[PDB]
Amino acid sequence: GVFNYETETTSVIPAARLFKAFILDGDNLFPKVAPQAISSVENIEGNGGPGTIKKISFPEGFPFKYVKDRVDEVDHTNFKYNYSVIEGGPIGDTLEKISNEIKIVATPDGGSILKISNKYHTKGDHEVKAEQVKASKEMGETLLRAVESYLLAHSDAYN
Ligand SMILES: C[C@H]1CS[C@H]2C(=O)c3cnccc3C(=O)[C@H]2C[C@H]1C(=O)O
Repeated sequence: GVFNYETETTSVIPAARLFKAFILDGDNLFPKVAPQAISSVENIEGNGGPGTIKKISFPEGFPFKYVKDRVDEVDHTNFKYNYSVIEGGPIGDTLEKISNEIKIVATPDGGSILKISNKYHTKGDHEVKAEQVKASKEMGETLLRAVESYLLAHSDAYN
């Protein structure tokens, strides 16, 4: 099956700045600002364009050791990022991949919202494991909030 889980996260950070930092520079920021969520991010192949593979490692204790993610598309002006989880972590058993689409939109007050869709490709009619759905929500919050906090503490970053 293909099962879609969506999130709408409100952020006080303006959209262009948040896209530049959180989406396009998380390989740097995530291990820096959220080491208790992500221990390292390593480029595996590619230069950041479509088809680029990276390895995200998690600190010891988490159920998973790593995932490999693939960049699908980046739309720099519309603040849209498409990427897939293709190996490691939850990939195995009845789950083949997670296809993700993130879009950051400005809000009237000058902040932003992140529209997040995670589409899980599972075997047949097998559902996504509830623990995965939960862990994904937790990770997204930890990472976004940590980058937000960094941006608010460092006004000269990503202007
Ligand atoms: C670097 C790796 C980190 S995990 C993940 C993540 O949890 C997340 C959650 N909510 C919105 C956006 C995102 C992410 O941009 C991605 C980034 C992901 C990747 O680019 O391959």
